[PDB]
Amino acid sequence: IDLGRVIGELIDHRKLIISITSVFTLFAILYALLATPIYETDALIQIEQSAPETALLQSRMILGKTIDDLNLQIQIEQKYFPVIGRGLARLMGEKPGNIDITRLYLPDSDDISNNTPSIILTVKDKENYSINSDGIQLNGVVGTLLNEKGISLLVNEIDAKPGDQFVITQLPRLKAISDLLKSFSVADLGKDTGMLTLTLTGDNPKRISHILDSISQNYLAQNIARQAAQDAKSLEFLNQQLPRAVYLQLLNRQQELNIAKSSAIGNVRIIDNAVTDPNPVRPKKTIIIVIGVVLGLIVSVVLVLFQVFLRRGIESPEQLEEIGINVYASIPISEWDTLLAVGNPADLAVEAIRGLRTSLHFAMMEAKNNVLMISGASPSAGMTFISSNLAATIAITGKKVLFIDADLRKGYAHKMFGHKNDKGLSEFLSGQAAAEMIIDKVEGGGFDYIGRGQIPPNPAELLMHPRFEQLLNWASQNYDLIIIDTPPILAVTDAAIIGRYAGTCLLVARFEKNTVKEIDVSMKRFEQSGVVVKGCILNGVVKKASSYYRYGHNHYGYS
Amino acid sequence: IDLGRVIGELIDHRKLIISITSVFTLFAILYALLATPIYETDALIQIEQSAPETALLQSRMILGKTIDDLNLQIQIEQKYFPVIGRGLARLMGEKPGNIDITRLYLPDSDDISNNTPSIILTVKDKENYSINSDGIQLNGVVGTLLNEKGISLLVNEIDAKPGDQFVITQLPRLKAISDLLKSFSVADLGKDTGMLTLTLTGDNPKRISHILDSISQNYLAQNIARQAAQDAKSLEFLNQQLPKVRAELDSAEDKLNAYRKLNMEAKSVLDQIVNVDNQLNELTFREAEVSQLYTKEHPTYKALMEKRQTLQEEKSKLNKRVSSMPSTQQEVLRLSRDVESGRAVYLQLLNRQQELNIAKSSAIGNVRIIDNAVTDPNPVRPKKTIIIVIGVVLGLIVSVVLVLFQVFLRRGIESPEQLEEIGINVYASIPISEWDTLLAVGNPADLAVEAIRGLRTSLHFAMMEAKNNVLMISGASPSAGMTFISSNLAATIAITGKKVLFIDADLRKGYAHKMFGHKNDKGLSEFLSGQAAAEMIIDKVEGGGFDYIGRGQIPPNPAELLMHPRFEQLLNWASQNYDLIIIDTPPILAVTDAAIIGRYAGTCLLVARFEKNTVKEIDVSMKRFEQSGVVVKGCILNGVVKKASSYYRYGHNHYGYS
Ligand SMILES: Nc1ncnc2c1ncn2[C@@H]1O[C@H](COP(=O)(O)OP(=O)(O)O)[C@@H](O)[C@H]1O
Ligand SMILES: Nc1ncnc2c1ncn2[C@@H]1O[C@H](COP(=O)(O)OP(=O)(O)O)[C@@H](O)[C@H]1O
Ligand SMILES: [Mg+2]
Ligand SMILES: [Mg+2]
Repeated sequence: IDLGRVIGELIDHRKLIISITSVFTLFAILYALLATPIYETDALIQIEQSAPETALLQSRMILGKTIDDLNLQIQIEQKYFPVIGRGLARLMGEKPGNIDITRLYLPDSDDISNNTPSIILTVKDKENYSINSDGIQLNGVVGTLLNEKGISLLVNEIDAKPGDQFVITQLPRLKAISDLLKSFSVADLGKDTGMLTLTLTGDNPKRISHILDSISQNYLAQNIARQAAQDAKSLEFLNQQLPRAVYLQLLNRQQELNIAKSSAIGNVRIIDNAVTDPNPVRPKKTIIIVIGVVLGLIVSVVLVLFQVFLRRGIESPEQLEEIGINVYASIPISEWDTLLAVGNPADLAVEAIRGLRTSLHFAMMEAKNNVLMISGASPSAGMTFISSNLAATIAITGKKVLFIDADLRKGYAHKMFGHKNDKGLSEFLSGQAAAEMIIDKVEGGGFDYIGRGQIPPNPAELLMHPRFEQLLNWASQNYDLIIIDTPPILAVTDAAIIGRYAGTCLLVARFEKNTVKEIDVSMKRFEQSGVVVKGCILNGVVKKASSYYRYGHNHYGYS
Repeated sequence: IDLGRVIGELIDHRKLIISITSVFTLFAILYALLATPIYETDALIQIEQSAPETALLQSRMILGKTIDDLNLQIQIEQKYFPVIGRGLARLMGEKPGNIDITRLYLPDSDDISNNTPSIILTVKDKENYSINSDGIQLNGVVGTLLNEKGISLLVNEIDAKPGDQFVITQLPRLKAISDLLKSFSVADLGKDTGMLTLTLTGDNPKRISHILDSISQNYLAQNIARQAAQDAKSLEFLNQQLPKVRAELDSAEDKLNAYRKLNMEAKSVLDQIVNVDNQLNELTFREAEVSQLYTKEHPTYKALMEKRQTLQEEKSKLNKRVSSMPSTQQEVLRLSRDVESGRAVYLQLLNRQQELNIAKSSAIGNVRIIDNAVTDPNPVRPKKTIIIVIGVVLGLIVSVVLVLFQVFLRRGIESPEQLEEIGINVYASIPISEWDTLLAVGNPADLAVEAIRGLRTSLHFAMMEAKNNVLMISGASPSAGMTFISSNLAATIAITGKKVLFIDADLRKGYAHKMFGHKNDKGLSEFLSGQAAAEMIIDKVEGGGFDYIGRGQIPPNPAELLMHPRFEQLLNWASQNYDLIIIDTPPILAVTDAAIIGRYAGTCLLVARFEKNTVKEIDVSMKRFEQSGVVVKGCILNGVVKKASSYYRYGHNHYGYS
């Protein structure tokens, strides 16, 4: 392998690479435009340590106080049925509706798994709404409280368009604490300084800043409470100790303790209250799209290498000529039940077949007779295509040509020539016909033909009859060329039975399907049975860039 | 080897790989969905160090206090008879029942091995239940205690459906402490700070949180009792009664020694009373501590009074049992009661003194519980996804190593190229025919019969310029295909209008007459042994078109018969009346009949099985033939199957065309 080979393989497989890469980048683009944006807010706290403060911020005490204060155990999600409804709704420019709830109490089913009771609220207008838990429909109004069916509910300031639905859950307090704690982080930023960077990420730009403000204020109040606890305890002790100079001294001490208790500035300071960065931190569109593109490229490349390394078929006549097999032609694909050599005589395939005719006219001299047998290794290789078209192109040069279809199993020559299906080759071989009633005329051809007739039950045993050699000996005296079409040789043995009476034999090898070892096996099986193969004919050739950077063009158009 | 070879081997062995991987992933999935989930709970404590506190929390002192407090030495396990009953019971949605026990005293068998006595409790209803220890059935009621056969038991609040069974064990105190300590861990989380992170894992989400709460509150109560005990008279109290209790213990020991210088019920009631007295003493200490540090209406204090009443009732029943026994028994029982009570109280006072003394040296201020224990509802074990991934990967690697072992241990023939390297002309390759009848007659359009027609065409060219018209088909190993090929080839040569004779010269295990329809009388043997004529041995195949000669009766000297000149006379006579004679023979590596016959055969062909025979085996067979004067013309591969590795090595080499 070298640069030319790999560039050729990439050029040939360009459709696969483009399709796969386009699919992966389309998926990446859809994900990057439908993922819910996640905003981030941060605050700065000053400590006058910072190792225990980090663990005291993230404790259930402070976070639980925040949860209780802000009613964060009532979870409201606007209802979009699919996994992409929310993303497209955001893309279409619709602002997301929201409602405010201050009291919720569900009947607390608390079954084995569903520990979070949930309801669905449908908005009818700016004031009224409907509620359904499990099909139980109720009606409610903003303002007036609801206590029905073991459900207590209060909704205020419904801000949405009618028809919207909201899933409302009262997730348990510990679940709310864990949810908040997962999205809340603290950093030290100096490894020694009293500076703490508080961070909170969430999908609502205002609510996350409110939550972080509440957390910071709760922490500050708690810290000043601990700082003033000692002075408050001392003041309480003095109050319990008060029963004249000692009395005035105790009064002064009590006043000083009052001052210290009230001031109580702790060793904690809020430098920056939380504000939300307006640019979402996730999803990161550029890195997502780059990952998609690169993943598509590497997947396409590995798939191309697998296909290249698993390819076994023939690529050029050089492979066959290495083994010692003379390739007499290379017939390309004709992209145009009719003979090609009559419908479109100016086709490229018919030009290649004319080249084959010219090669044969020199290869078939010094042959024991004028019989040519075209066989092959595998079915659907092009044996009948080549035989019929070659007979057509040899017939127009003013020579008499006979085309015998000795494929007594799946032959369709009579269909492709226009037929009188009676009295084919079989009826002659089995004795129920004469040599003169089997020969017919091609309409747009100029050569005779003998069809297969009716499919016999013993094809290979019929061709062993001496009637076949009698027919060939009679026809060799009335015609200039006889072309016998045969079944494959790796499938049945009819070809090697017929090849005893054929002066010249040629195999047809399909371009990508057959293999060099397969053709070698076919020629060895012919030569083992007493039939000497003159050569091969590659078929179904297509132009490929890798063949250019390895072999060359080997074909042109000239019109 | 290359990519084509390995891909072919993987495609050929795909059934094995898929089956093994499926078994491994099924086992992994069953384990991951049947394993008992393990939850984790944690607590946060503030300490005004923390290196000695970590070690003091995990000491048998604190943990033993918790074990005695929560009665963790009573182990209750619901009974699912198989090792997978629990998992499927949980999956089917059955809530696992539980029972509450506050008093359990088994007779303490205390044998060599079973140091943990156990009983089985079967629930009858919400109120009644049944107990069996060793087949002895008893009936008990929630509420009232049971004191029978030296067994004390108290169950409250049976929450299960009738028919359930529970194994109840009183495992020893050190075993309970070790079990709790194994799953309980303490960390500092800062390596310097005053925060302690307490962690406890277990399979019951509520019980582990309760246990961790008890541990944290016991630590906090220890330190606050320490700070209170500076002016408390308890230290001097114990310092005063300790010599007094020691003197009373010495007096009791001396009295026991003087009286000394074994009834089963006697010692049973004795140790039961000893345990009751220990429980009353430790309960008095616990009541004093709780009343000092808690309120009367607190549920713990009420539970303490309830346990006190229960234990006093048990003691009264024990005294009633004592009063009914002979005086000589109860005298020694009282002696042992005094001695054991004195010893146990002495040890308890030493433990109390040590607890106070260790407390007073504590240098930590007031402890501040920040986070009480809560249980994480998501189990921390088992980790399902990693288990399933490990199962998949293990299955894949096991399948791959078995595939390489099978590939590397393969020695049979793979393609006619292996035979043709050595110089052995392979004349055919007959595939497996998946369809006692001739194949060439029942199913003439079969693939194998097409291959045999190819072989017939090859032979028609190889058998010219042969000294006569006799063909002998032999082989290297038995059950390779000598008779299959010989009989079918005779069938396919007979239909071309030629006269064929088929002689079954396998006088040992031949079955040609069976497969053709037979007149078993007058086979080849009876001709050779002189008791038959050449015309009475020849038969007709029904659906064939050729004659045959069967083996006849099995002779005891087959190899010596074929040397008699009658055989050559028969062949010479038959060669003038027939167009082809096909002789079937036994293998050559097994017997020597083939090489005796092969002298009169113009052409000889070996049959080589596809995967079974080996190239060395066929080489040895041809050399053993040529050593005896028989020139083997060639070989015939048989039983060929299509494999991907052959394609990515050689190619297809066979097709269907119909
Ligand atoms: N170079 C070719 N260009 C276009 N069609 C071809 C070419 N070669 C073969 N074919 C077509 O593909 C089919 C298979 O070829 P055919 O010769 O008829 O089968 P077989 O070789 O088994 O007898 C036919 O329909 C044929 O027309
Ligand atoms: N290509 C084949 N396809 C299916 N069955 C076969 C094939 N070759 C042999 N057999 C069957 O396997 C068995 C062994 O073959 P056989 O010729 O009877 O053994 P031997 O060569 O030792 O006399 C027989 O039952 C035969 O029918
Ligand atoms: Mg054809
Ligand atoms: Mg046999």
